[PDB]
Amino acid sequence: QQNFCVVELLPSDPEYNTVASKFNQTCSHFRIEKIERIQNPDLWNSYQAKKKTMDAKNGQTMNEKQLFHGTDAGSVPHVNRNGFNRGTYFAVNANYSANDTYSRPDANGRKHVYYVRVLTGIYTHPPSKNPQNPTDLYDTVTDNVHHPSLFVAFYDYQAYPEYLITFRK
Ligand SMILES: CN1CCC(CNc2nc3sc4c(c3c(=O)[nH]2)CCCC4)CC1
Repeated sequence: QQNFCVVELLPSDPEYNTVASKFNQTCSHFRIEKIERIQNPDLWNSYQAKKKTMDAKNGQTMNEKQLFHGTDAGSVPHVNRNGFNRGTYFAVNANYSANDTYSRPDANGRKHVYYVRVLTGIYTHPPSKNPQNPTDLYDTVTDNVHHPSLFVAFYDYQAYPEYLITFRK
């Protein structure tokens, strides 16, 4: 259970182009080896379930964002099956996740950054909305509320690792 499939995208595919564009906004100086869509039905269903309840709760809020997460090659099979379970940091701009401390170059100089659907929801600088009602907390935290560059999720199934980007210098 929570099994997955890994589908490589053709650079001639609109879906590859979409992911690449966003990546190249801050990382056009890197070369992309490949992009793969991670298909994990049970992780996706858990994520959508949490999104349904979140959309019913946060009103006019656009709860979802697409953010980056750099990681070592060793971590790929874990993320693919488990998502980002047991907080976890995500970047607005790809170049931040492209730092060698997050996405280490493997033996061949290859670097790995996920492009993640994250349920950011309502967020602040896992704290509570009202200290009088400490059961209803904030969805994520960020570094800056008006000009965010990073978000941190805590609860499971709050982030779906849709695409994997393999690239090099
Ligand atoms: C063995 N480990 C290798 C490292 C990996 C860390 N993953 C990761 N951490 C961070 S902290 C941070 C960002 C970020 C990220 O993208 N990935 C981006 C925005 C700025 C702040 C965990 C497993």
